[PDB]
Amino acid sequence: DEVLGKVNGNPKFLYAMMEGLAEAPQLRLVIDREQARTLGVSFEAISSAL
Amino acid sequence: MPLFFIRRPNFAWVVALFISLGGLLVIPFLPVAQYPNVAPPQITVTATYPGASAQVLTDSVTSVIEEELNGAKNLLYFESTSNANGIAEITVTFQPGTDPELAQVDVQNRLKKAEARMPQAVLTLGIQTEQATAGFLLIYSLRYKDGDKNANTTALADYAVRNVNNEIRRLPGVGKLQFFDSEAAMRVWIDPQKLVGYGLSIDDVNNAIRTQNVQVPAGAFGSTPGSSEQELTATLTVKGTLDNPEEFAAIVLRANQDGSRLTLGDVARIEVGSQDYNFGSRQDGKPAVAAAVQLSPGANAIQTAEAVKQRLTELSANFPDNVEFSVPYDTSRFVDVAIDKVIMTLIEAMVLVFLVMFLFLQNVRYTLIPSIVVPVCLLGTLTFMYLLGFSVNMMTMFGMVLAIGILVDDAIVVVENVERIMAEEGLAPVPATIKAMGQVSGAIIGITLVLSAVFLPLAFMAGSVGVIYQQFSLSLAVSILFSGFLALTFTPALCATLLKPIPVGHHEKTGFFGWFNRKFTSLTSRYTKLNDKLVPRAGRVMFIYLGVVVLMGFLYMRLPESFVPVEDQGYMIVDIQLPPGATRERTSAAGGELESFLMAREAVQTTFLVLGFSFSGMGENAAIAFPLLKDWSERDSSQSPEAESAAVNQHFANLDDGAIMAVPPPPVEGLGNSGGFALRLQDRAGLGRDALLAARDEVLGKVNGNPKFLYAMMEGLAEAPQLRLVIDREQARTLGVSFEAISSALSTAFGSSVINDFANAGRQQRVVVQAEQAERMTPESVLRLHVPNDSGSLVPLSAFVTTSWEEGPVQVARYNGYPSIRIAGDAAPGVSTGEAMLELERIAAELPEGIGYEWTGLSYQERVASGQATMLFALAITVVFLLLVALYESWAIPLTVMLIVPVGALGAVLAVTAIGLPNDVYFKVGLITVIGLAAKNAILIVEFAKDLWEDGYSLRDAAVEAARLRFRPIIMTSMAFMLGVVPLAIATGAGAASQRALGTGVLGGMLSATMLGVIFVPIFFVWVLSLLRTKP
Amino acid sequence: VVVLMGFLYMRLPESFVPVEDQGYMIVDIQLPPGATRERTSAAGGELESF
Amino acid sequence: GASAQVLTDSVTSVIEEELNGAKNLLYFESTSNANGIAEITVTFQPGTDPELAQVDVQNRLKKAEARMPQAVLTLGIQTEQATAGFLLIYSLRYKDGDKN
Amino acid sequence: LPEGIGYEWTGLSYQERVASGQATMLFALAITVVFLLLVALYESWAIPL
Ligand SMILES: c1ccc2c(CN3CCNCC3)cccc2c1
Repeated sequence: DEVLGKVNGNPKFLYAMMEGLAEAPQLRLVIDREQARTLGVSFEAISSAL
Repeated sequence: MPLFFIRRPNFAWVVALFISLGGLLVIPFLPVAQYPNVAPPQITVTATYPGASAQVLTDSVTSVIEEELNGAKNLLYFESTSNANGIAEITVTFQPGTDPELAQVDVQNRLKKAEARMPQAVLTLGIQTEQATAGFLLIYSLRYKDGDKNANTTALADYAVRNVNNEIRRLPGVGKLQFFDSEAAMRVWIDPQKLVGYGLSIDDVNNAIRTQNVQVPAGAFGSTPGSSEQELTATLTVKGTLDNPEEFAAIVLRANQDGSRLTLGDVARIEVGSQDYNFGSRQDGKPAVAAAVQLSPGANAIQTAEAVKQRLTELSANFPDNVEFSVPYDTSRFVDVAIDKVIMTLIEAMVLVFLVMFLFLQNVRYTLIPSIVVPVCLLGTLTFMYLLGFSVNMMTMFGMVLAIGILVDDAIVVVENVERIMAEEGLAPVPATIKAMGQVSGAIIGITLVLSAVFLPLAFMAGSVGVIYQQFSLSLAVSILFSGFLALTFTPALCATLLKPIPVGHHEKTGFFGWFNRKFTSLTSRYTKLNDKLVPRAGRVMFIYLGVVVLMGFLYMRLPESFVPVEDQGYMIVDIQLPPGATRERTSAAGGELESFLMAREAVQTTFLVLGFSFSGMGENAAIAFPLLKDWSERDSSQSPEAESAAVNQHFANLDDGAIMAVPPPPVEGLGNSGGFALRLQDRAGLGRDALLAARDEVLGKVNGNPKFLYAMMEGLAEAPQLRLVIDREQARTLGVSFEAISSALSTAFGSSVINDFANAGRQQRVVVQAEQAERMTPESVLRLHVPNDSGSLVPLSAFVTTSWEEGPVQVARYNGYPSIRIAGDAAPGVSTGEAMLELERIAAELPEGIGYEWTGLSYQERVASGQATMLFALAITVVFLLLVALYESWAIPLTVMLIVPVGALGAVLAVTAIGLPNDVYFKVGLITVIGLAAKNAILIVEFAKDLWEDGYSLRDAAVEAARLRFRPIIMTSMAFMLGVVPLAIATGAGAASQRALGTGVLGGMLSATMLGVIFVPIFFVWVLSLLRTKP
Repeated sequence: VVVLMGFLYMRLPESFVPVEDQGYMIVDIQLPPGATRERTSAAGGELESF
Repeated sequence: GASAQVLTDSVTSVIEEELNGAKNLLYFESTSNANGIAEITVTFQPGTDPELAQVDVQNRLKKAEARMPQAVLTLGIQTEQATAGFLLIYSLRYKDGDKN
Repeated sequence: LPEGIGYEWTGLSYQERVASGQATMLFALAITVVFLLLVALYESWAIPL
């Protein structure tokens, strides 16, 4: 963003833009490994199922 | 053709300036290196089988790859060695001059064909093929300033891999970075006693690690094919792998419904450490790391070395303050010193030829011409050398320094002949040039062709000698080709242009110059009378000449042969081998004492020590040291590497823990681990390991007792006691114990098992599981291990395994597919290597039938060289004869001139025998260029002799006059070449052995070819034209 | 004349290769982060209609 | 189904790091997308035969193969020539223009 | 930019860089070679100038 602000505000170029995908919201899955294990759930089962 | 240029000087000027401009525009792409790829192209296979014995790895992995790599195009041989550390080494060697890329890809193709058979452990660890020998530019090292012993080399190695190695491998010119150490890895040090307490087996901990430390490709909700309604796809990014030891210690081994859990840390100590602990490196008593940087093909060395050093110093700014970098070894410093000295010799030889040029002609303008025509030839030499893809290495710089002499003669004779005509007839410069060049041009073409074809054959031979002679001879030949072209076209124009008229009759002179003119006139007249005195007695001079050729033969056959003189490379080899079964700590103590003593030696600037590696073989008992010597300028002869090696061997002769041996490095890199002879004792019939070792002691008894050899030792690891585990399979099974459980438990507890991938902040390293240091130090610890039965209890190992000791191979060596012993050594001082090879063949003939013997590397190439030299000489002689009969329109005149070369050979042989140097390659090429000069001399006499004797002069009068008017340039060029190559023979420092072997041989041979040739050649002329009764 | 030549030679903007009319164009369809394929298909539908 | 960062540090990182030092490299670009496709482009100096480039890159992918996940391996890694004299593109489409 | 952030050119920019680098001494070598051929042909220097 530093370089893009310094560039797009500079009239020496038509444009500058990330030829690349912008950051996106993600959904982290907080797996209590201990809780899942105590219920008898292997991490292998969760990983395979997901 | 020269007259064309005499009438049009600008044409010749432009052609010469053209070739010069080409030369100048070709240097910026010059490849430089120590030596060319003289060593054969070697590919080396590295297969890792953690915790597998030498024999297991031998018959499980390396045997299969060896089977697959047979019949590959361009094989020369292949060596394999399987060490107890679990690393297999297979070195496939090809004929020199074969492109290493094609060798590499073919070896990879055959490795793939083999890949289906190696165990899962090797495959998951990966098989690596690379190029063990190449232009390894340098080695750069990192070490701790404080010299703390407790320094964690793994943190240093991780810093080097993350920050340093990538930058250097990114640099231009470097074709491969060889990091010579391990990589970080979460270590899982399990305690089998805790596993016993918790009713857990090692497979349980492995499977917990395997399923709980796995990345999770969860995906993203709202993914294609998506509903026409939903519009918010997003990633699921589950965390699956573990980053730090704390997370790994939280791997749940067994959790109850109540809430109680068993985490990995409760049974194992978790830390980040080396993936592999086979090898350790030390630099000057401090734990250090190092990497081998190798030069890409067809690239400058000095520029690449400077780029690496500048990059590394720039990185040293971001370095941790406790760590410091240094570059102990650099192969570009030798080349920088070499070219800077050779340039100095070139300038100082130009000044010498200028000085004697002006001493003879006593006028600067006459002297100028060669000083301009010579570097033009040198620039053309560079352009053509680059065009064929040769490299600017020491051997081409000797091509330079001993070309300068044979090149300078063209200009010397041309300008000196034009002066002789200018003085004796006094014409204007142009018509005098016409006359002299008309006399000399056919002879000059004969020269150019005959020396072209005298070093053409030296370019035909194969082997490492093949490469040396290739470069050195072809540099010489291109030099003489352009020198002849200039003498035909450009230099005559130079005479027609730059020369100034002299007054008629101005032979009276003021000062010591007039003394010189008078004294040389007296010498020329005296020599004229001398010829007039011997030419009647030609049959009698036959007896002296035959004595000369017989003496040449006598000391030539009395001259010990050699491949290449050993050069002071500034480093030594010291081998650290302890008794069989030695732990790394004993080796570290031995290395500590060795490195301390090397500190006490002032001849050593820095000592680099390797633990676990030695050219004999890799193992815990084995280690190697590479002391670095100070620069030659800061050292004297008393601190030469050989003297320092003797000092160390005498010092550590009474070492109480193992053996320390100091061996000077082999002369040619990549042709072996030490100089001398390399012999593989095969068993072409399968007599068995014990029988092969029996033959080994047989041959070593028969050899070490023979005074023909300095020493001979098994370049390999001695047999070590082994602990065979007698597992009652039936008993273990009845208790409910599967063999799978025992095998898995042993492999994981003692051999360490790589479970899965540790995602260490972007690097995929491998979590390793191994038993605790205290729980695997003794044989009883093997018994204390437990394995699970079918009923869920844990069965101690000692319930069904009894340990019985026996003896086995810690290293197995195979050659061309058969089991072999690698025996190596050096001959006694003052004894030829060929005689030692013959003695070894004789002794090996006494071996029991079925035991084969095979030479390898240096010995094999010495063999092919000695084979090829003879018909090389023969082809050279027959071709020079044929060209001579072509040019001279006769047969008698060709034999007349060919009578000259024994005198040059005699001079070279007597000089080298007086100084005692062997019959190395450098002396051989010095001899051939001396022969070339003598042939040039002989033509320079005899073409004018023939010209006179076709003009009506009497045979004796024609010969004597020809010698009289060719005497001056003869001694002229002789003295120029003298003082041009005198620095070569007196050379000291880097590469000095090669330069001295040149200088002494060339100086002696050319000394005889002048002092004896100038007298004998007219005698030969009159004899041959008399006895054969030749007619004009 | 030679000075004039130099003066507008150094005043001449450099270029690699002039852009040729290749008969095709590039149009990029990038939606906000986390966009399902269906939104992109609707955008492409409107683009292709135009 | 592997995220951008997972594919980044699990597959494309290993191949990327291992292909360094290859003969005639001019640079190499890598991009890892959430779709689960890793994209690595290795560019060589013009005038080098792309047959030798292709074979060397395949030989290096071979050294990399030992580390990729089982999913990628069973699905397979593919190396080709993204830029070449692509003569044309030919297409098949439905006349009726049915969306379904 | 803050120290540690490196910049690099790729593809078209890299080629434009090397082209702009080579143009000058290419022109120079062309001029010197034509001069040399011209002095060869004309048996003079003044005529080549
Ligand atoms: C100092 C340190 C290493 C040196 C090497 C490396 N060696 C080959 C590869 N295996 C390790 C040993 C060769 C030659 C001179 C050296 C000098």
